[PDB]
Amino acid sequence: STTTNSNSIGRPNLVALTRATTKLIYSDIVATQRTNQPVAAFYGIKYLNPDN
Amino acid sequence: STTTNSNSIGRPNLVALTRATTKLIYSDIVATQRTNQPVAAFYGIKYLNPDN
Repeated sequence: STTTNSNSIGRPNLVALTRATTKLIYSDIVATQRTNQPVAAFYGIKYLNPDN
Repeated sequence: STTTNSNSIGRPNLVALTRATTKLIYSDIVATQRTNQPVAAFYGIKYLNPDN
C-alpha cells in the first residue's frame, strides 16, 4: 500500500508574500512646498490695531 | 574635506506668505439694501385687532 509517506515532497509553493508598512500620513497632516535654497523663509504679515 | 560650512547661503527662498483674516460674516448675518440718501427710512406697517 503505497501511501503518501512513500512519496517525497519537492519544493513547497510560495503562495504569498507579506510586507508590513505603516499607513504613512504626512501628505495630509502638513502643507508642503519645495525650496530652491537650503534656507527657507516664511513671511508673517500682520494687520494691527493702533495698539499693535 | 571641503564641508558645507565653507559655502555661504545666499538669498533665502520665500516659500509662502501668511496673512490673518477672520471669516468675515456680515453679508450673511444681516439683510442689506443700499440707501440713496443720507437718511434711510424703514416702514413699519401692522394689522390690528379692534382692540389695537
